[PDB]
Amino acid sequence: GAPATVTEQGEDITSKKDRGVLKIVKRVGNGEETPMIGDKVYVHYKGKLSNGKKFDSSHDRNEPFVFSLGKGQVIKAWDIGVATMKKGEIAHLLIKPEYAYGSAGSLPKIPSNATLFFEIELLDFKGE
Ligand SMILES: COc1ccc(CC[C@H]2OC(=O)[C@@H]3CCCCN3C(=O)[C@@H](C3CCCCC3)c3cc(OC)c(c(OC)c3)OC[C@H](O)[C@H](O)COc3cccc2c3)cc1OC
Repeated sequence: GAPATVTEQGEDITSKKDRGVLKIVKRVGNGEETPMIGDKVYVHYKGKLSNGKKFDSSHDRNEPFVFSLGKGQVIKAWDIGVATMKKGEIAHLLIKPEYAYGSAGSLPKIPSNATLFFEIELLDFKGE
C-alpha cells in the first residue's frame, strides 16, 4: 500500500486542524465503541516511510502491539488516530513529521521531516 501520489486523500482528524494526520478507512469496524484516553489498546499494524525505504509490521513477529492510549508511548499520530477507531476497523494514516519524528528524525531508521504511512487494525481495548 502507499499514499496517493498527487493529492492527499484522507480526513483531517487533528484537534489543531493542521492536516498533520489524515485518515482513510480501509475496513469499517464491527464495534460501536471508540477507545478512551487511558485505555489499553491492542492493534496490528504495518508502517513505512511514505517513499517505501523502511517497513515494519507487528505481523513480522505475529505479536500484537499493545499500548496505553494517550500516554505518549507512541508517536502523536497513533494516539490521535487510534482514538478515532472502532473494534475491527482498519485505517490508513498519512502522518506528517509533527505527528511522528519531526525535524530531528530518528536516524538511522527515520530521516528528518519524514511523512509516514501506517495501516492499523484495532483488535480490542479495555479501560486500565
Ligand atoms: C511521543 O512520541 C514518540 C513516542 C515513542 C517513540 C518511539 C518509537 C515508537 O514507534 C512508534 O510510535 C511507531 C508506531 C508504533 C509502531 C512502531 N512505530 C514506528 O514508527 C516504527 C517505524 C515505522 C516506519 C518504518 C520504520 C519503523 C518503529 C518500529 C520499531 O521497532 C518495531 C522501532 C522504531 O524506532 C524508531 C520505530 O524500534 C524501536 C525499538 O528498537 C523497539 O523495536 C520498540 O519499538 C517501539 C516500541 C514502542 C514505541 C515505539 C517503538 C517516538 C516518539 O516520537 C518521536
